[PDB]
Amino acid sequence: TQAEKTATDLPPGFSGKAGSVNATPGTKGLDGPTPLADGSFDATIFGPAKELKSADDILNVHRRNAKDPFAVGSVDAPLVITEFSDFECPFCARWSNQTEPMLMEEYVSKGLVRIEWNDLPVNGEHALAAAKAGRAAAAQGKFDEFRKALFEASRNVSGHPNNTLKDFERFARNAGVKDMERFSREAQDSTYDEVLAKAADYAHGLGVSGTPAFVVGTQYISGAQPTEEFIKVIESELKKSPTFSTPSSH
Repeated sequence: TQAEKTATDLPPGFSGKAGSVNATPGTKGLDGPTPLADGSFDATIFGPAKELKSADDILNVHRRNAKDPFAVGSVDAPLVITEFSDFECPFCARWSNQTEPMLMEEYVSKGLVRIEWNDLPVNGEHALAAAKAGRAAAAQGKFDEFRKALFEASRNVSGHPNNTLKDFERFARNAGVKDMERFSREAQDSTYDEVLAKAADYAHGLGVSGTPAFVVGTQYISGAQPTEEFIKVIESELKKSPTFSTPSSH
């Protein structure tokens, strides 16, 4: 027949990008995290939106907190990816270097997906120090840039980079962190000790057993799986839940 047909539903295995093409992008929180009173950002943010008591509560892991400097993408994006990660972990590096850029260009920059970082140090003293440096960067609104710079420096490393203070200071400089006195102080002192302990306890309480780990909407993914697998799950979740509406009672 001499017509172009409107797309109709297909089995999910062959649905391609039907999910994202029919989803409604978020329009709020496009200018990054909301600042604190003094202009800096709340780098003590961690944890879920609300306690999880059963599998029914899986969406509670997604904060959708507009003040969150550990998040990228619209606060009302129809899909959130919650990530648990370690800055010394080569699988975390691989996901950051090889999967996340595609997700950023295809989904996050289009308002469809929000990605929220959660600390889960599994690799000991260098991982803890890196997480502290990450929070120091987030306090100055440069977490994503710090994350990207650190992991790019690990793009050819199959083991742990064993980054130390001068490495973190370099990543911070490259990320455009403006107050290096504050960064170097907070990256080393007790400022974030408590929140990092609590963040680890939270992740362990979920039973997250290794890094990276993801909650993609309602779906759990363990490890740096192929990029194509992340895309399939993203599309499936967007097909299922194309829109998000912030509750009026919040």
